[PDB]
Formats: sequence, C-alpha cells, structure tokens
Amino acid sequence: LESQYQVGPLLGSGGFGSVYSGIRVSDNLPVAIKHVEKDRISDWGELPNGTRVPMEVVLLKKVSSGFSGVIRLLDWFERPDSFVLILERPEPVQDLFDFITERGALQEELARSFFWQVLEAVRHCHNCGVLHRDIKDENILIDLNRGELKLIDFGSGALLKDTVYTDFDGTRVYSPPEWIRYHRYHGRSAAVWSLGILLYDMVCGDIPFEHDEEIIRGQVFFRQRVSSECQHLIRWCLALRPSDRPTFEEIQNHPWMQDVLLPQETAEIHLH
Ligand SMILES: CN1CCCN(C(=O)c2cccc(-c3ccc(/C=C4/C(=O)Nc5ccc(Cl)cc54)o3)c2)CC1
Ligand SMILES: [Cl-]
Repeated sequence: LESQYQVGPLLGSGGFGSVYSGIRVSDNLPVAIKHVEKDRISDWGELPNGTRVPMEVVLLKKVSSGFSGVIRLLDWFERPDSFVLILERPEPVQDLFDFITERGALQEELARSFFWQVLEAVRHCHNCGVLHRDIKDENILIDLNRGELKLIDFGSGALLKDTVYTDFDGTRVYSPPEWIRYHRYHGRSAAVWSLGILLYDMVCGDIPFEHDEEIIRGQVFFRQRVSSECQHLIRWCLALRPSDRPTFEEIQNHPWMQDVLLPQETAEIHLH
C-alpha cells in the first residue's frame, strides 16, 4: 500500500495532475507524490514485465539514472482510477517560473549557469532515447542549496525518433512555427526553439511571443538590456527555418556560453 509515505500539502496541480509533498516513512526521504487520472492520460506504453503504464513512467525509467539534472522516479503505484508516482523532492526547492516572477529578469551570469544545466539535462534525455517536448520555466526546479536545476514533468513527452512528429500537447507559446503552420516538427530542432524561448524568458523576465502571428513572424524585440552575444544566441535558436537552428553542440560552444559557473558557485553568489 501507499501507507509507506506520509503525505503533506498540495504543491500544485494542473495538466500534469496533482502533486503533493511527502516523506518516505522508511527513512524520512522527502518526496513528491504525483497523481494522474487514467481518463486524463495522453499516451500509454510498454514495460518489460509486460505491464501497461502511462508513457510518463516509461520515459522516466529510461532517464532515471542518478544524473541529478533530471528528476528521479523512485516508485509508482496503480490504483483503480489513477497512477501515483513517487518522485525525488529537493529541499528547499523553487520552480523557475516562480524564481523569475519574484526576481524579474535574471542577470546574464546566472541565466548562463542555469541555461547550461538545462542543456546538459536535455542532452541526457536525448541520449536515453527520450524527448521532453515541454521545456519551459515551470518544468524546471531549482535545488536552492546546491544550485542544481532538474527537469520535471515528462507527461507530454515521447520516445525520441528521427522522423517527423505530427502530434503535440505541450505549451503553445513555447512551440515552434512549423508546429503552428504545418502541425509537423522534428524533435531536436523543436527542442532548440523552445530553449530559445526559455533563454529569452530568463534574461527578459517574460516570454517573447504571446500570439500565433508573432511566433510565425519570428521577429524578436528585447525589452531589457541584453548583451549582443546573448541576443545572437537567442535569435539563432529562434530561427524560423528548423535546419538553421543550432545543434546542442553549437549552442554549448557559443561565445555567450563560455566560462559557466559551477552549480555550487551559482548557489553561493546568486541564491544563498
Ligand atoms: C506560487 N507558490 C509559492 C512558491 C512556493 N512554491 C514553489 O515554487 C514550488 C516548490 C516545489 C515544487 C513546486 C511544484 C508545483 C507543481 C509541481 C509539479 C511537479 C511535477 O509535475 N513533478 C514534480 C516532481 C518533484 C516536485 Cl518537488 C514537483 C513536481 O511542483 C512548486 C509553490 C508555488
Ligand atoms: Cl498546441
């Protein structure tokens, strides 16, 4: 039974389900307990055992080594109307959207540290065969003591493949023009677009495009002082033609990305 976790308060709820704070009774491990209604589940999937499960579980197991840039699935249960996942919970922790709301635009140095960590994490998912598809500030947690970001919510994700996707259920205003115009995208180039949006969100304090037409026109106006190198990087990720977008390798070799702080230094200077 799930009588082996003590449940605390609701942390948040939405398209990902309802997520509660918890503590594993076994060892007082802090956890997050996520509930997902079977009626509301997008894709389903295939475990070795043979058992049928939400794609989210498959995706999380494919990725849940101990690399700390992606949230670790500790356990899961099936209930009559629902699945419950036990996830690791850092503490103290704060979600990036909150951090930006409280802080406004982030200094470049801290945006760089954070953006590099997000890139390492997304490369991790891709090497484990998983496409997140909903990269944005709300799906990123900051472990405030260690200065470590973790990607969460794989509920809109998919197995990574090299052919075209024609379905999408993440967030529209993070989605690339080719989704909006043709309902087709490739995994990596769409991911790069959404990383451009994310990076703009960090340095300007808000997303650049509210509407379909703005996404499709792809003109980027900066409302804050942002350095030329960072503007270049963002505009490159936000190229209209997918194949003009940089690879992960070209983004991590970009001049704006050099000399990144280690996560612990980041915590010491900007979060402690
Ligand atoms: C505005 N209000 C006040 C600030 C304090 N505060 C936070 O920033 C805060 C701190 C920790 C978590 C969350 C939060 C909300 C929604 C979720 C969703 C999760 C999910 O889908 N998978 C997960 C795995 C691990 C964890 Cl820890 C959370 C999730 O997580 C939010 C509440 C917001
Ligand atoms: Cl959409």
